[PDB]
Amino acid sequence: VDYKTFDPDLWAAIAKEEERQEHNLELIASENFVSEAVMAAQGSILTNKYAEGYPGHRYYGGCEFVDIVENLAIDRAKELFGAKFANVQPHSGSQANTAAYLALVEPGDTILGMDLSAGGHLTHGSPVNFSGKTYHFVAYGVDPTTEVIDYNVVRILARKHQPKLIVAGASAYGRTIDFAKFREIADEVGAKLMVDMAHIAGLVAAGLHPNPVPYADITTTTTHKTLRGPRGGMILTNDEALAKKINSAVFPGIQGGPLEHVIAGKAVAFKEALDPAFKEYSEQIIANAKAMVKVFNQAIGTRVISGATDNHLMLIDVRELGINGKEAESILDSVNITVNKNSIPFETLSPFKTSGIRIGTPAITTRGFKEEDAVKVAELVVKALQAKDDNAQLDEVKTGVRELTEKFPLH
Amino acid sequence: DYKTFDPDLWAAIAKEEERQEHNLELIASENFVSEAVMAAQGSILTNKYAEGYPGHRYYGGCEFVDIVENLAIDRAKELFGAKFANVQPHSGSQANTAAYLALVEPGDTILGMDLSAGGHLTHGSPVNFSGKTYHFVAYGVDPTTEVIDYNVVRILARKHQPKLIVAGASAYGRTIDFAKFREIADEVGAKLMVDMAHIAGLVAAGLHPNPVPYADITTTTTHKTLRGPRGGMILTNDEALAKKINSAVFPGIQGGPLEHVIAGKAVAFKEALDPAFKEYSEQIIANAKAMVKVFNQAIGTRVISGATDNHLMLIDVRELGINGKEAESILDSVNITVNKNSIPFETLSPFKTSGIRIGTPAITTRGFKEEDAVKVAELVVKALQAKDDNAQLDEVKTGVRELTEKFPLH
Repeated sequence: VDYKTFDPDLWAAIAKEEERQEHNLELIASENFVSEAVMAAQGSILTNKYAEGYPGHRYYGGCEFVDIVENLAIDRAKELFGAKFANVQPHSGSQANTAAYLALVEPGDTILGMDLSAGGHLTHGSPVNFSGKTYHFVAYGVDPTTEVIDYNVVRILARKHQPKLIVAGASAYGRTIDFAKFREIADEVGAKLMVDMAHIAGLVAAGLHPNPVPYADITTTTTHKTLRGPRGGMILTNDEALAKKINSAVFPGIQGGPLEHVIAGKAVAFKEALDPAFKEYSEQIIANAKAMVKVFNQAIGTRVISGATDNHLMLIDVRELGINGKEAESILDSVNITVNKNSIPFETLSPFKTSGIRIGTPAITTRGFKEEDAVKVAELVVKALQAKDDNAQLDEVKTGVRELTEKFPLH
Repeated sequence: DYKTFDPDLWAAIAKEEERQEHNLELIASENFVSEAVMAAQGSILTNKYAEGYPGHRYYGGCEFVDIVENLAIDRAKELFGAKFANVQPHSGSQANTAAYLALVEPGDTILGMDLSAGGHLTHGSPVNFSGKTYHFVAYGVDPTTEVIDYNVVRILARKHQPKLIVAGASAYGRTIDFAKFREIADEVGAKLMVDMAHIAGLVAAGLHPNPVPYADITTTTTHKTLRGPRGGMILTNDEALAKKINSAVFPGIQGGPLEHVIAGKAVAFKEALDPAFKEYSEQIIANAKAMVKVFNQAIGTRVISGATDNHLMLIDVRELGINGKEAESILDSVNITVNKNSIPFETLSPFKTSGIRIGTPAITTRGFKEEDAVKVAELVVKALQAKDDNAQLDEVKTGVRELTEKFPLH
């Protein structure tokens, strides 16, 4: 705080955000709370070192010890996911995907990925994103009745459109993905396979989701979200030739100097995920999400997309309640519950008129929530959303949220 | 306490802190950030997803993240006099990537500084996204004075008719006149983009011409002479370009920003708005000029262009019978860190080059003054003149311990 008196405005804001995180029920599926060690690594003196290149092949001298750190992150990532090669330098998931495309396809090549309304990410073909501006994207959706992936539809589109690359992985799909089936379809049309496991990387590490590493030519991921690491990206592969193309695509391809203090935080998070406690944490993530799905299925006005969850998240249609995703998002904020609106299958992508919201449990699971507490959260969401013009009932939800946050403190 | 779980990681960081303590860091792109900057990067702000921009976020719960990001934006605008700022780029590379997207189309012709005479990798390297996506032509420095000839820039601009002209360098020790680049850009109908990453700290202190009133878009890193955390930033006075810049960063090429790093940016900008930072930046240039004087008068060292106006210098070492790579190895063995660097009109390959690059921002942050910066230059010459004579190299290794022990860092 000696260094904080110089800048009262900044640290007052950080102090208020810390209190906000304490009194808020975080339900955004991509959020989490990292350990003291992860934060301490990001605030280390490693931010002072320029380390362009790769361990043992740096352009600058004096990298003997940052090489140890980056190699710790690389080797722990290989142990975590069973990969033969790893690149821990991407600044984010978006940069990891950017370099992965460069190692696999050419500009204008055809790529078959998941439809953006059905679960795909903006980096999987959006025209306001680099991906949709650089490559020719075709999309597979989900079944109209069950709202799960139809792998025969994937095979049909792959044959008809002859993609050079098939992308699997999603940011808003709460069901199991059969990566081995994607590898079979790619082998048939002679395509490559890339998997973006950013949202489910923690569940993959705990063995609770099929592992894409043995099937994908290249696997990309974030280090945050379910992995509970610092904010950043990572690229994995088992192909020695692709590993060099990946290494060259990241630097000098699209980035310059890496963030070694973030990479130290990645190494800390990877060792935490190697501990048996992480499997117990990831199992509680799914158990909490399934309990919330039961409440939303039973409630009047909330429709769970596909009607179930196999992982950490769920999509909810609120059109039956006479509101859209933006209004529901605004309502839950007024009772200290944070979600995000999200497109749902078969909508024509209208990022502000969508009918859906997205909910995930990794954050509250880190705070210590169990199934009965997750049930109470889902019941509080329903109560606020059904509270059509009812300040007295919105206030009761605020009391319930306060009871939960004080029962499970953060720090 | 929390270190007990992972003793191997925290032992490696302790050795790196020890290496930084007893090493003389002369790499021109390095610096040492304050305790407040590191504490901001190590804050709980890493837990918040903040896609979008303040007041227009895609998610809820951003009331105080918007305050933090607006602090960085407003302090950057105050620091540099810009009407618009984007503080989300993860690095200088990403800031440059987004700047090209808001200015030109793939395949367009761009005129920038030659990579052998100062230009950065993101200024047209064929192994980089810049050289791969656009058609880059180069301007260099005069063969006699080894500085930029603005008539030659005018000549090459009329010949190629570029859509964009790039100013700024990574290994150029003289003042860059951004007002002359604007005139040349106006004459051929081209836009102007300035990459001030190496000199942004000197620009902030008012010790180098400010490109913001002249460039269509200004890009920079927040580290190096700015002494901020590792990251990037984009500035402009054009509102229409500011919207294209915002769209190019997100959802253009990035996703969620690093708001804990952005907090460190706001911390570093306030430290730069303090009068102590101007006196710091003045000491940078004074220390650099003192070293150049030692190298000019020494046998075996030739300062490129013969002087410096900023934080760095290039040193030709061929007269010693030495490569840049050879000189880098000699100095590394006595705990002095430089990097080999190509000199204007380089004869050999980048695998060996002909010179070394030296900068003072790091030792200046440790508290070195001119008298100490003269001793480091004397120790460099003595090591490079000692032809594998370990009796001399042991003496300079003793000398660098005197300096690092005299100026403690951590």
